[PDB]
Amino acid sequence: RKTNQLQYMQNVVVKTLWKHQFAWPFYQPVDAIKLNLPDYHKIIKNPMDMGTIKKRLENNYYWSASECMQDFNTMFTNCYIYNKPTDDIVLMAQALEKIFLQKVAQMPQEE
Ligand code: NA
Repeated sequence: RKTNQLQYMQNVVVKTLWKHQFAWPFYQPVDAIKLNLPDYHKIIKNPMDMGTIKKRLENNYYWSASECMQDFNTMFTNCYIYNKPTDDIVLMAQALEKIFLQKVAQMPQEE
């Protein structure tokens, strides 16, 4: 069984964010080819997405919740690194990130 905090990341944080109307671009790794970057992987050194995070939770990958939180931070920050302030995807990420912060502020204690 995962830590209680990792269960929270799965059953509250991911579950809530996944259902948000703006979450879908984050469901899978950014495919530079389907969208030839051609430069994406030249700037984005550590790609991350919520599909990967969800799989890691399901597959028991994380040792502690901090690692999962870091993956979310990487996902959001990467979006901002690559995109302009006025881009639709940035507004989408911002909405999701505000929810992420509100939910991780309520993360439970391990007992
Ligand atoms: Na934990």
